[PDB]
Amino acid sequence: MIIPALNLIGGTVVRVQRDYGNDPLPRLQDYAAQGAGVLHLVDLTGAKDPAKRQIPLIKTLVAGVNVPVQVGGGVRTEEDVAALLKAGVARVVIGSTAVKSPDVVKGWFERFGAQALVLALDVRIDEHGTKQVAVSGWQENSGVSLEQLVETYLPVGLKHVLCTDISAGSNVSLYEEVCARYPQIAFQSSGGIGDIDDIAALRGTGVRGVIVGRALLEGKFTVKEAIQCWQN
Ligand SMILES: NC(=O)c1ncn([C@@H]2O[C@H](COP(=O)(O)O)[C@@H](O)[C@H]2O)c1/N=C/N[C@@H]1O[C@H](COP(=O)(O)O)[C@@H](O)[C@H]1O
Repeated sequence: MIIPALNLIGGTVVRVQRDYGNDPLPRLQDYAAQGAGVLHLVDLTGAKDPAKRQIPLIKTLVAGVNVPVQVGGGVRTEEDVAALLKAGVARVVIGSTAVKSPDVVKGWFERFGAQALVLALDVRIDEHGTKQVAVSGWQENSGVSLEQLVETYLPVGLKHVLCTDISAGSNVSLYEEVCARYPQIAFQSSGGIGDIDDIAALRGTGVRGVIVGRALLEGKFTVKEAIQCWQN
């Protein structure tokens, strides 16, 4: 599936910065109108300040579409997850916290269920060829590999994993490897999509979701054409 994405800062759509206007709902509705089944939102305001979590806006955007929306952005506490889900969010995307407190997040899986949580992994292939997990782009590796963290959450029923290469299209070999090793996990690719050929390159990798952000905002292609290429 194609997963259109938007980055939000105080109700503003931004390139990750560059402004794209403060009217995200018509964009999302048109995305869904072209056949999109899932949408993706990153709350950068809430990621910076937890008390600034754009819950009312998210609640409006969710109510404005007919498709499940997965939302992430500095999700730190069990209360953050509950608040987002209560706002109508389908799945909560968790990156940093899932790396720093695995035992706590594993408790979240037990309470909320694996259908409501998405494990986001920022991955850098280091000097040794290890798929290192990082909490952000401006910080060093954490000393934990993708395999270690994935197999840590498998006992609590891990299903959805968002994998971003932060070390030009998407890293095809990367996704081919991880999707084959963990066939019981629906992997989502993220970052790298520059044109329509980048989507075609991921068709046989085994990924179940392709997240596209910029390419849509810059008119490289439409969601419709993306889905057409994806379904071949
Ligand atoms: N400062 C940030 O930019 C940031 N901070 C966190 N995230 C993501 O949020 C999620 C949760 O992060 P935490 O706040 O829990 O650590 C993870 O997936 C992170 O990668 C961030 N990523 C934002 N942009 C995303 O990166 C990808 C780029 O795609 P492209 O346009 O097609 O090229 C898309 O998925 C975009 O939505």
